[PDB]
Amino acid sequence: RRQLIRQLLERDKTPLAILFMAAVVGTLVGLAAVAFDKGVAWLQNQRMGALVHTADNYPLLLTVAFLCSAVLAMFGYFLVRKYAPEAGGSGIPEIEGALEDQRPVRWWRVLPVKFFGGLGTLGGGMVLGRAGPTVQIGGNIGRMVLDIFRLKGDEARHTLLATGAAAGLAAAFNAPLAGILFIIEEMRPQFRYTLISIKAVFIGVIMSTIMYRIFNHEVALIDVGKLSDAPLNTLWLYLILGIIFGIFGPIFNKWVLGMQDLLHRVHGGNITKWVLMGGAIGGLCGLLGFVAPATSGGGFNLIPIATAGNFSMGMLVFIFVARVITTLLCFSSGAPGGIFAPMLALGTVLGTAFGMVAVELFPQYHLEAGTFAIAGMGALLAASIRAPLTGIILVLEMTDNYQLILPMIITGLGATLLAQFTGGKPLYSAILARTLAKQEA
Amino acid sequence: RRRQLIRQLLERDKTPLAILFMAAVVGTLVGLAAVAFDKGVAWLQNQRMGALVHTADNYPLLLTVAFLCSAVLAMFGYFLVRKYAPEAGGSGIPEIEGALEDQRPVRWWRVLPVKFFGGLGTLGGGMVLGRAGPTVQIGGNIGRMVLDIFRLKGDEARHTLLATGAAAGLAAAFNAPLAGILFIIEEMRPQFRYTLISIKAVFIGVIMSTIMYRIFNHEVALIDVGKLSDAPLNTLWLYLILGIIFGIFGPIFNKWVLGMQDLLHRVHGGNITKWVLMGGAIGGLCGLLGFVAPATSGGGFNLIPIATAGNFSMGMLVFIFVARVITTLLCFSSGAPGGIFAPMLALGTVLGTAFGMVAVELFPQYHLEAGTFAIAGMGALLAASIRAPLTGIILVLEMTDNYQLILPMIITGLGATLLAQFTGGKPLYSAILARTLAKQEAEQ
Repeated sequence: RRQLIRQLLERDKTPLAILFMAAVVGTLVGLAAVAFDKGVAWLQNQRMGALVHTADNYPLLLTVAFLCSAVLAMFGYFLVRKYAPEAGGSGIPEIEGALEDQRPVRWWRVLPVKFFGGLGTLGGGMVLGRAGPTVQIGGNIGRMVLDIFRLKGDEARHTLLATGAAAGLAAAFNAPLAGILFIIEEMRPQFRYTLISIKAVFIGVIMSTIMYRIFNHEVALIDVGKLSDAPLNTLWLYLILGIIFGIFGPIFNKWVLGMQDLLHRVHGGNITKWVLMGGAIGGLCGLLGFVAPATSGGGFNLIPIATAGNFSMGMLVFIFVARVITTLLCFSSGAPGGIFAPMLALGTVLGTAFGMVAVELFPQYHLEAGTFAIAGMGALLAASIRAPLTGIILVLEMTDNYQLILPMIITGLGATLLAQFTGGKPLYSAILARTLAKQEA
Repeated sequence: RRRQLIRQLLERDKTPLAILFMAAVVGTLVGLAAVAFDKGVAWLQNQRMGALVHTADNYPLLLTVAFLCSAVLAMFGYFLVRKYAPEAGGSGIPEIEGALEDQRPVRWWRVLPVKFFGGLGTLGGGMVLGRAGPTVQIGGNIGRMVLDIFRLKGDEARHTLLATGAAAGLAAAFNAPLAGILFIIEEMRPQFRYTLISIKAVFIGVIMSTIMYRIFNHEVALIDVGKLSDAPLNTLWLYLILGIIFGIFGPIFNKWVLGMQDLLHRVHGGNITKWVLMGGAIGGLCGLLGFVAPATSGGGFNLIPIATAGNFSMGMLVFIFVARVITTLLCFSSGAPGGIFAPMLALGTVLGTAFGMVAVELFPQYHLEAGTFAIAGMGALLAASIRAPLTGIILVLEMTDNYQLILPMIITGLGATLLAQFTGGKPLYSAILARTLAKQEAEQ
């Protein structure tokens, strides 16, 4: 007891050196994030101009569309397989491992690998997000200054590694709160105590977000507008949607896991078969990005369009199925790039679908399908990743429809609850487990 | 420990179904309890206002029933605590924070009626105290109650249901679900070791509690500030400065609330009669001040939209601040059942607006709106004194709904916490639990 009375009076006294270093980590992760974003944009831009250069010969234009992405994909898979294999896929499981001191942070390798590697896969127009990449990059950034300035202690190692990962998500979504929440709900060691200074994570998230604001102000990633409210007697519809995501989550979770295996056979581990396959998948996305751009790319483009209800039911069913396919294909191939953001697009689409059915069945509720999209936007994040609080706060930060907080929380729970009751597991912890097991086998 | 991890990771987030169900029950009860408490405080505040109309001619007689009506209700509040549940005085958050460390008991059979009816007098009498603390402690005891009744066993169920109760309590007191859940994971839970508090279950309780509050209190917001203006990047440095100002004031305010507890303890020495009488004096003063200068008494929620809108003068802002600091310390450091959480929102809003006003005149090139500095500083005392910025920031965001000010709010909040640390300040809630834990061994 007297230990506590001594501990309480000493509470929240983070070492000033940690606080200062947190500020520099966040700043670097910020600029890094901004540069990554501007980079991906530029390559997506040139590819678009290349199709204009040949905007008459359809079979030819269908080729440079394929090749330009196929090449950039290959350059991505290659940079990973050759210099940093831990820089493939998401990057979040790896950093989550780092916090458990069960994986290494080879920043001298992963930073240029993840940055330029993702720069090719993303810039090529594959179904992957900036989320994971920037989170991993940020963690390595944090590890970098730790080494350079030679800060010692478990606290400094865990903290700077955390403020880096947090500041990374924040700069990739312009979502400060969501970044901080990710670390304390998901990223940090889930089964034991740790010395991660929250105050320091904050200092990093600010500076990172600030940097992002210096370069990307005036425009939002997702503008949905201010939608209608949700009557109390309409809330049960949100629980049902949550239950639908709740059973689909685990199923989607097996698919991403299983497809990693099936795609691993195609190359067996060989750097050449793999990279070549990467160009096949990546090249497919560049082609799909011209013949049906809704089935390829980040997916952020069709969120506002879905929410406004500008899609038909068929197009929604199409976009969903098509994106499930191209998401598994891209992420379970080992390419540098996350699944986080493309699940936002997947959730938004499924929600709008549910909302549309809801509108016709209940004209007495005066429904707007867009409200079920916003509820379901972070529902796949809740059912598959199993971090609902972060997903809910994230969507709130991006869509700014706070008057829908109750639907968003209820759908989010109905996902997480049924995800558990159907044997699903946190994807990020299921991957780190898969990786930690192949390590001791 | 690699192999335990692969085992643990695959077993992650599988909260026992019994705990998940009971979380829903706890939340619902905490909701109804909160709603009842709110409706009760309103009714008594209402009757007192009607009594002043009954004698709205004789000012000296008017100034008396204004005193007595609050003095009586205060005494009835101080009395219910001292006689039946001494741990139900003051905030209530330090005590529940103690419960999660298993260092304090949860005597729900006593505190529930004591805190409910006791605070119902102090708040309903119009003292400068909040629903926050009371509902949080009440909620925690509600949680412990169903734990005992249904005889759930295990550290996990104890800590969890005790936590979903405290969370659903803050949520129903502010109509702030996110802020309630965040409070548990940023502040409430044991800060120095591991614990088995299912977040998913805290959520289930927070939902149900907030839903219950929504059944009875829809259509109206506690704080309507409207959609203010945005904040340019070149204006951000002003928010860090405001944060630093709160940063040095927090710890100072922290000493005052602590020290005033001591100074007021001498006036009664521990005696139930001197204390209750002194409670009537303080409580009666608030009922009087509630008629002659209602801005210096009461919960304070009323003058937040007024301050933000810029409808006060700099003099009135200076008056309201000093006066409310005085009546806040007087009410909370007296041991009355009622928190300091909400009155610190009012104090923060006023100080922010004050800063905003000076900021507007000094910089017309920024095209400033003083209300943006109020919203920034609204959860800043919460950040500098309580040292839970993330909760305060999200809380204010939930109440004021001005998300386009998230950066100023975060930055001011940090400057508070950073300078609160660097000036030797301590978390108020932890500094009270320590004072209580120490006295519990001092008399041994």
